[PDB]
Amino acid sequence: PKIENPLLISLYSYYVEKTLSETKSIEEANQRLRELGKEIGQQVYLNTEIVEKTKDNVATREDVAKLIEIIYKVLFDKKPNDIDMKSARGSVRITDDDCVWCQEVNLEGMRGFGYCEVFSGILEAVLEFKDVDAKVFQEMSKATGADSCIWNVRLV
Amino acid sequence: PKIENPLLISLYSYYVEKTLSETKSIEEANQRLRELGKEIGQQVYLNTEIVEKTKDNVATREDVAKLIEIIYKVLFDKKPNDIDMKSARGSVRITDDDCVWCQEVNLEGMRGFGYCEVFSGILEAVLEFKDVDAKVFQEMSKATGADSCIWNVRLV
Ligand SMILES: [Zn+2]
Ligand SMILES: [Zn+2]
Repeated sequence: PKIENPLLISLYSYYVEKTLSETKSIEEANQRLRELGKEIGQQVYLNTEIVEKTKDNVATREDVAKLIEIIYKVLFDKKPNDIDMKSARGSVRITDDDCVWCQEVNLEGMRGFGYCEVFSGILEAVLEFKDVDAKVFQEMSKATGADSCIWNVRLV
Repeated sequence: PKIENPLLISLYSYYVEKTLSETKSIEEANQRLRELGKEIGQQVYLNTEIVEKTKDNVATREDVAKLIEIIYKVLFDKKPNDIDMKSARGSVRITDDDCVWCQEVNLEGMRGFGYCEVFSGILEAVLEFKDVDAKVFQEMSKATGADSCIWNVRLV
């Protein structure tokens, strides 16, 4: 049962349980984890190579895709398993088969809960630095029984 | 200024700032960080090699020192810069010149605040799993301008 980055996932699991206990609904929990991601995305953008490797003018869905690839290589030393520009019209969908956030997590009866919504917030924060108004949510999470984690980035 | 594990560092930084805003004294903030550490410590003991690589019967000061070395190897893939059972008789002092928690943090003021007290709690929790009663506190932190981070493990 090998775990990568045990400190990070233990701290995140703590935040997830705290969030679930301090909110009234699954949707409120999703939004609170997104807010957490937006708050830590500020430091993650400025304190890492992301602010140096990304360009100032992010205009198109293809530019957003490139920006996502830069985030992934800087934070996780890999590419996303898929970036899908066509299935959700007006969106960019990102797939990760080995998400760091939910390793070995198994929640039942919580299919509406985006366990890894912190990453939705981190992407919204980075796009906001580029003055790209975006809405990001998690479509699927291995934590709730899916085969991969998938986030949906809508430029809106 | 390159940072190791930027997601962990930023998430922890969020926790510290929220803790400082919610507590009524620096020592209360210190205690909240140690309590977070104890919770993290439970997860890192159950979900890493620490439990499989450490002795079951920890009886001497020398045994506690070797346990600390194993924690450091598993969590950080390094040894502490110093483990001191000399300067503080009855306690064990751990020195880390490149602490993960406070990379690039430079607080102003905050005398008495241990930015990295989360690791005091992790240590206290692991020792507790080994039936070793300890109180752990941070002597100094690079976040408040020291050149090193030092934690003091007091036995009994
Ligand atoms: Zn995930
Ligand atoms: Zn430190």
